[PDB]
Amino acid sequence: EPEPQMVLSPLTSAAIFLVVTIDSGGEDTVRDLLSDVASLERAVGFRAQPDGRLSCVTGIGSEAWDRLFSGARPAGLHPFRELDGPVHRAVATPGDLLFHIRASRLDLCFALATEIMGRLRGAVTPQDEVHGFKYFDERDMLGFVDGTENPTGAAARRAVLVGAEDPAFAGGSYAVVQKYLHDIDAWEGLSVEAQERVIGRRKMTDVELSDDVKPADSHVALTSVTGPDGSDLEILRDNMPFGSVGREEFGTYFIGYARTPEVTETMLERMFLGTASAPHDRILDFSTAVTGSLFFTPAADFLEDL
Amino acid sequence: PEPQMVLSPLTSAAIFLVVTIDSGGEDTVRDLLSDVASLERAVGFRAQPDGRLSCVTGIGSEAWDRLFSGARPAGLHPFRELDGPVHRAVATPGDLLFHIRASRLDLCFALATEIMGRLRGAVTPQDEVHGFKYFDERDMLGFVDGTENPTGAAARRAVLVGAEDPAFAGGSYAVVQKYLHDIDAWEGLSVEAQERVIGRRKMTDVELSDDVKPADSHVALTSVTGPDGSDLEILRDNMPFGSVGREEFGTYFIGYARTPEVTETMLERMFLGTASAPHDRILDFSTAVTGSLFFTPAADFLEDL
Amino acid sequence: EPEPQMVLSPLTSAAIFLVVTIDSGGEDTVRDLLSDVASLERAVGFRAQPDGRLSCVTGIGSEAWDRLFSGARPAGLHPFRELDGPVHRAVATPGDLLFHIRASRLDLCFALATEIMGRLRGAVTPQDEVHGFKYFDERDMLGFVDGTENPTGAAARRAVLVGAEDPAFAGGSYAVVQKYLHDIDAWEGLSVEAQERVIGRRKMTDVELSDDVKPADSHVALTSVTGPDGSDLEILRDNMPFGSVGREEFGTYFIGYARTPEVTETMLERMFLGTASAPHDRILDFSTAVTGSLFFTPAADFLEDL
Amino acid sequence: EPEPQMVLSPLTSAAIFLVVTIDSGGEDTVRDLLSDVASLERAVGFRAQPDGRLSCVTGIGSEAWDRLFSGARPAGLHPFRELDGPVHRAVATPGDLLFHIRASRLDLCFALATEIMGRLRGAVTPQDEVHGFKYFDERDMLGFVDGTENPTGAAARRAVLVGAEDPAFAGGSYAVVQKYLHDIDAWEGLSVEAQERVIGRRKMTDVELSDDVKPADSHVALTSVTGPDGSDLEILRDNMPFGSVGREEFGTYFIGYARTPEVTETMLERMFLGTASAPHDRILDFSTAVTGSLFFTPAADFLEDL
Amino acid sequence: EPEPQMVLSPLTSAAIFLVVTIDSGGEDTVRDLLSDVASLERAVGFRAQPDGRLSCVTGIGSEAWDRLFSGARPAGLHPFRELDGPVHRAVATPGDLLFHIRASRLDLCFALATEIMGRLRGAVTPQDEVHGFKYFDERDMLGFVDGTENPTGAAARRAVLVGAEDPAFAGGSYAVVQKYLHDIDAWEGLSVEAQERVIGRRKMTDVELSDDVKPADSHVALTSVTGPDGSDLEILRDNMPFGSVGREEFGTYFIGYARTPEVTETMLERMFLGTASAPHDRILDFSTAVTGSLFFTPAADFLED
Amino acid sequence: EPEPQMVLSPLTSAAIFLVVTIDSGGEDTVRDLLSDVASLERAVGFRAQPDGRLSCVTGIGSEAWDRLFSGARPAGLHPFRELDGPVHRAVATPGDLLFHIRASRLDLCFALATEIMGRLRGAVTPQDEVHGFKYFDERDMLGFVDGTENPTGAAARRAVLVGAEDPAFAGGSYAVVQKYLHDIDAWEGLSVEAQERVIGRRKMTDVELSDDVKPADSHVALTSVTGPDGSDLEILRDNMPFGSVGREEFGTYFIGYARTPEVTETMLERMFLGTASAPHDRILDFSTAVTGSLFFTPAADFLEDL
Ligand code: HEM
Ligand code: HEM
Ligand code: HEM
Ligand code: HEM
Repeated sequence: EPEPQMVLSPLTSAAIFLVVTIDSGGEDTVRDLLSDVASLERAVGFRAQPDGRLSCVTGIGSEAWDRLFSGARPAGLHPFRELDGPVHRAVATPGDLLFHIRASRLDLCFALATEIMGRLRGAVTPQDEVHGFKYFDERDMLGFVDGTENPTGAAARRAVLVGAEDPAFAGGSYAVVQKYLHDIDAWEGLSVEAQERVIGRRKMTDVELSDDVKPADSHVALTSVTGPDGSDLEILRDNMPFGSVGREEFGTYFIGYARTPEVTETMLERMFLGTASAPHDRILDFSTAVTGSLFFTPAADFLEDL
Repeated sequence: PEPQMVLSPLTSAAIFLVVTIDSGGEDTVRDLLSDVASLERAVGFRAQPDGRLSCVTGIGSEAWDRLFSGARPAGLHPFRELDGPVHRAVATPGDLLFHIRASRLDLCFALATEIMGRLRGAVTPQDEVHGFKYFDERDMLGFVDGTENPTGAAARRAVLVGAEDPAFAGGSYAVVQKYLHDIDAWEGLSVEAQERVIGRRKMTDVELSDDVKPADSHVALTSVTGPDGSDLEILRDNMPFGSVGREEFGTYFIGYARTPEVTETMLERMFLGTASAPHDRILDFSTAVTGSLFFTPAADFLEDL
Repeated sequence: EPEPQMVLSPLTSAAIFLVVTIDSGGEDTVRDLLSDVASLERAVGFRAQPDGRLSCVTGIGSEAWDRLFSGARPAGLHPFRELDGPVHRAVATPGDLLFHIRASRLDLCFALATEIMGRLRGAVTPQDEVHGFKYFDERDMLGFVDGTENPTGAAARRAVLVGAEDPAFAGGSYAVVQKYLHDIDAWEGLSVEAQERVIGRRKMTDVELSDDVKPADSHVALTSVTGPDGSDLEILRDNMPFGSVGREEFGTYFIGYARTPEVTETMLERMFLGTASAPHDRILDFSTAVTGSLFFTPAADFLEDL
Repeated sequence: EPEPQMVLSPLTSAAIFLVVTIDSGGEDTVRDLLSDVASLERAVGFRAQPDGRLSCVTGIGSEAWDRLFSGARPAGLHPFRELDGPVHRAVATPGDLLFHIRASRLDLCFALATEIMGRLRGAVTPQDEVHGFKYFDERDMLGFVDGTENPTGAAARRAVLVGAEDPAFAGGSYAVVQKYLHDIDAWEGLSVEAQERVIGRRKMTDVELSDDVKPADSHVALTSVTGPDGSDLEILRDNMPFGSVGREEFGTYFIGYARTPEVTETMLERMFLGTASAPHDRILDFSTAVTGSLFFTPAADFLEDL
Repeated sequence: EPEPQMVLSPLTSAAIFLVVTIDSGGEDTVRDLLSDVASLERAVGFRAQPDGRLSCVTGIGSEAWDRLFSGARPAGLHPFRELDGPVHRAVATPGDLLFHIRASRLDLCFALATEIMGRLRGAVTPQDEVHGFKYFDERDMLGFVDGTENPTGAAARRAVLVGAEDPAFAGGSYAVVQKYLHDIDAWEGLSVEAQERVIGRRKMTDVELSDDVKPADSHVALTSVTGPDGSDLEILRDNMPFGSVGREEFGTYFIGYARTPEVTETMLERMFLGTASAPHDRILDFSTAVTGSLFFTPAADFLED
Repeated sequence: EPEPQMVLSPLTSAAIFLVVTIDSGGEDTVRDLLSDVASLERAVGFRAQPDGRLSCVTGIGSEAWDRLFSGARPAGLHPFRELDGPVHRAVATPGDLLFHIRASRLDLCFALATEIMGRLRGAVTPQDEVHGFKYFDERDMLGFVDGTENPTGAAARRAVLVGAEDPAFAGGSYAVVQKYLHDIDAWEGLSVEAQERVIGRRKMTDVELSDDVKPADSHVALTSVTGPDGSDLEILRDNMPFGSVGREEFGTYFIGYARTPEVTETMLERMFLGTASAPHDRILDFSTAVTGSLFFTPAADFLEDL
């Protein structure tokens, strides 16, 4: 049977990330909205077809889940696990609801955000609002190509969607968000050769540096994990730059979907806390996490039925 | 004598950047103005011909006197505060304006980054607004915005300084105002009422006929005719912006004209009223929180320092 | 599955509706054309790909079915039922074949229509020919967004395609057509608030009116029907405006596909005859039906092989 | 230079030609519409920028000019001159006003036509209404590329716009329209080689046949006219196919702009009456003119001031 | 189980065909490249999305297969069979690897070909390099629409991909290539009506000639085969024109994918050797084959190891 | 004005450069072709509008000019000047005619080249044929953005077109071509910082290096010349990469247009021979010229009239 949310969206060039908390007594207003969210996507999005590609993914946090539903909980659902590393600190910030809104135009995102928060004023409190845009040729603020090794098609369905291991909630996924702020001054002080040492790929051509040469504290080194299974462990990311030139804010908004947060959380450990042969991900010497939240993004039919 | 890209094509994205010049920044600023033309190309060229990146640089009255000596543009002065019976148009600080436009936001942002990069230390940001086209050229009130702007030769004649101030021919006078709307209240009106506020039909964007159109409608108060009986026109490129988190919904107003007298007449009519109208009804749902006037020189004036 | 005809087309912006009757002796010429119709679709369409999105769906009436084939009939196939209501009359007009031709450009529709009518010169008599065009924001002639609540993906497959319940004809569907003409003068006499009360959605933003404000005689009210389960019964529509400014004709050409006509026919009863709560669909006070025909659109396999 | 109407439109893929006559007493209503016509173009067309390319060219006939205006007449303006040839007849049909409406989508045309006829209902009577569409590679109904040898840029400005030779009306132009209906059955009976002989260019590649192979009764031969000047005389054409497959109507709607009708009228004489070396244009053996009108399309400034 | 290579690519307008042989001792350098070829496709292609539509399909010859791997062989894999017909000769030329590289722009093909040949310098020897371009309305060098009756969606999956009949290599396909050169002078000597008799469809409208009037020596006649069960036998083609104006070379590069080569090879026998009804395909009277090679294009997983 | 050839073309992604010499007795066949070349451009190109952007610019060498025409010669027309530098050599190769064919798709270039070489079979001998392609972000074979500082609009008119100084040939221009091959192995051996020192701009962001830090042997340094007039001397370039991976050929085809060749030739002297402060342009340490030819590209009117 079950239809999931538009987690596997195509490439989109605009996004709004909205994270909010439920005030006391808001729970009823929110449950009403969750049943209608699908129909607002269509109201706003239908008229702009087919260029629009407007998609909203709604996610719910661990404490918010217990306030909203009783019954079963998704297996992997918990608050974000703060990581207090030797050097770098992955923080945990409040967040009950996520709207990850994507389209080919910002206005569509904004229109949907308007209608959603319109129904929710009274009942929630905004914690974070980010307007994200694609930079050139799928590049991020650091000037590297961002998204290349994401899984596609069949391999994406397999790495992202809950299946038979938690059959109650098949079609759902686990999203982790974290807002990063970069130290561009520092970063642009590096030679390109040295930047490529940090990331693990070539800047201009976006080719992976060979085993012969790729540092073990490079980002691509530390985020490549193999299972016990011997097969690679993959997640799906849709990192979006944001910023303001006035307030020297240059950002990467990280969002990572996985069929189980164990995967996402492992990559994070390796980045913040280190391996045997690496102190921490070099990327963090130019990037500070200022948020961190985890959510479960149910199947679409789950929300329909409220 | 070639002008700045004041007559840009339709673009879907913009950054408005307004700064003041710190004491001793005058030198760093003069350097940037000479190079601004060439940064436009650097950033923009590789995205052609979709890109449509354009930057227009404008200079305030007080800043002009700090940066150059010699003759001044005839019309250049600080934005005039309007203390109306009900509505007040404020004046906010602003030495430099960058009006950056393109078909993608990232192009605007990359140019804004490179400009503010050369000015970090010399200036202090007063205002930064990221604007976007809503839908089918609608604004935050739901009406089509731009329809009666002049085009081609009529725009050339309405926006560019000519023989009347020959020293500065190719320049223009930009007025900016950030407006915030009380959407709460606006969506409280029927559509028929909203049309009476604006002066056009919402969905079809046809003018209301002169026999039904109120004298306090926005379109009424912003149609001015001269002594010679011909229309007095400006060029606008209003951009919506906002934040749903802080229930901020806005229209960023920018209006270019060959003399500020024109732009300023429309404003007086809006804030202070006519015989037959207390004030523009659009202000009962829109608050001005900025106001600055700039002169946007011919391009050769900037190149040559 | 069997491969079905292109009933699930994307959004296309142009269409030709061609309805014909079969003359005496034309049976043979028609059978030949049905076998080749698939391959004419490709001839005409292939060189314009993928911008083109040319699709033709062919359907066959009740009486024509018996002239053309022997063997089983589709379970639901019958003449359109005239509905003689208190006020409004849904009429039944003759039609043996339907060609529902759709593309992103009118000329492609016209080239294929030319080739089809070219092979049927002698054999048939045209009853109806409409050239339709989508308004630029998916609006119809009344000014409302038209198609918003159509099913997509798996839900559409389930709503429109014959399955196991008549396994002989799996992949087929049941198309109902009606040409409507509108009294625009009257319609533009209403406030927008009133027009929204007729339709049941907001004009500009295309959001459903809330359950507590939506009239029982609104179009959206009378066309939402619930099944045995209490789950919604859906059809797939691709209404197209048409008209002529010279002869003050402004129209909406209605076409609805469903896996069984009982569904489409229920919606019609509710619209024309009324419920306890509602005299008739208020949309009919501004729209007159001047045609009405029912067709079965077979699986594509069924045409290929005879 | 004074501002002209949008005669020099880019390539556009849709059009509506509307021809009407002014009933008596209607002259006031028509003067009103002419002043506002410019601003209706923008009302409808603004919101669709920049894809829209909506443009309306308004033209006025000889008799209607005298009923409508104040003072002096455009030099070249007169009723269309019937041409009673040995074989073929170029007929003259009634027509006081022309709206030549063009865009990249048919709906935009229709919207503007609606708004225009809205202001005129009562005051005029429709004579002819054609909905035209380009084939996908600039082909006409005969299957040949159509538009190739039109002038561009400076050469077009010079060959179309009235200048100092009639300085009251500089910026205007002279349009000739004629609706043609083709005999497709006949035409498709020819070999391609023979079709090429009729037109004077190659069907597939659209290359001009070499000087010693191109018949003198070919269309391209008879419509190439040299001045006293020794230089070529040029017009600007935007021929649009139209038709109905039901009613076996296949058409080409001819519209031709020139700075003086002398040029257009010369091509017509050559076509219908013959030269020294040719009876008549072979294309007319497959094409019947069923209308014919001439109009003057003033400068835009002229219309604004009424 | 398996993800296949991008054999079912969308319509693309540019291609590079690259055919090489493996030098002695190159086996190792080649094996490394095959494991990484997937990830080079993404490197080069990702930043061009979604316009780019860059795809590479890699295939391996019969003799090369035995050099590179031990273990099972694909059931159908063998050297291209020469066909010495009464009149026309289908030749067999050397070729160990195939890269069938496709995109919307030529430069993307070229950047990937650069990266591939970069890792293979020293290990291989180029046999053939062709830069192809589709004409703007899907026509080929003879002026006819080329691709029309290719299978799509599920029917293509069924016609092209190895399934349960050799489950070891499911997801694979069999590619046959032939470079053809045309005698354009001769071809353009025909009336269109005659050309249609060679091909079996209408030139301009691309409609099949009716069964009664279509010659049995037309190209479409000889390449329609039915199986024993009476359902039609299909392949997937992506013919690309190429040439050089300077050296009067005008060509069609033929590539055909099928779930077994028996199918492709049958069509060839009919073309070169004839049926009862037909001496040979008339298209060969204007087209000469100057290459001929057969490859197995494995499932993508098989390369990743 | 007179109309010039399409020297000021928009951005195009594909090109064919064809250079030929005229055989004994070819002069007549060539004169015929030149009169028709404008009209072949339109034949081939018109049906592909507006995406096509097909343009062909035809140029004629010094010795060829005297075979083909008598009467005046263009002031600046002469054989390409060999420059035998201390280190690097700018060579002269033969060329009577140049066809500089540009469009958005290669096939359009090829179709026009085919039609042209078709009419010249027998009469000419090909000296060079190059199929060029722009990389997707306007980069060239060295990885840098190429075209940035080319003049546009009115400043280009002023830099490229012969005017009043040789009024007989106003509308013409002077094209110089050179085929370059690069030693990519060597080039990719540099750090990016070093490559930027060769070119004079930033690789990634395409920003000029500041006057304080830009080497005097950088390419941008040596090719900025100022006139007697005090203002900069500009040319118009449309460099195109080409190559073959089989024969390890990676190339840049150089073409430069100017209103007089003295401008183009000065830049070349500076590149190959050096200044006081520079031995030679560093770009030549990675690029070898293997052709060199100079042509005059006449006004379009000049060709039409033969
Ligand atoms: C500042 C935050 C980040 C930035 C700017 C960033 C940027 C990038 C870049 C440039 C790449 C290389 C291109 C690609 O393969 O997509 C990459 C790869 C990757 N990133 Fe990140 N990243 C960030 C954070 C994260 C985080 C927090 C995670 C995981 C929790 C993550 C997981 C991955 C993975 C798995 C890969 C691919 C591994 C493979 O080569 O097989 N990234 N990221
Ligand atoms: C406060 C937010 C504003 C909004 C949302 C707004 C919106 C609009 C709209 C919808 C129109 C009709 C469509 C069009 O002609 O563009 C319009 C017309 C106009 N507006 Fe505004 N406007 C604003 C502020 C201003 C200001 C401050 C000025 C001048 C100082 C101005 C000057 C004009 C002019 C000159 C016209 C056209 C008059 C004509 O139709 O002949 N607007 N505006
Ligand atoms: C049924 C009506 C017509 C059809 C189907 C038609 C079709 C064509 C075609 C295929 C061409 C060649 C391609 C081109 O240059 O556009 C052409 C050229 C032309 N037609 Fe027509 N045409 C028609 C009527 C007319 C009429 C009524 C006129 C003038 C009164 C006209 C004037 C021309 C001119 C001037 C040319 C090009 C001259 C040159 O090649 O230098 N056509 N027409
Ligand atoms: C050999 C291969 C060549 C390559 C790869 C090449 C590449 C470039 C690049 C990357 C730029 C900087 C961006 C730009 O402004 O376009 C440039 C600028 C330029 N090149 Fe070249 N070029 C080559 C040969 C030549 C030759 C032979 C000439 C002149 C004969 C020339 C004249 C210029 C000029 C005049 C400029 C810009 C001057 C200014 O910045 O004010 N180039 N070229």
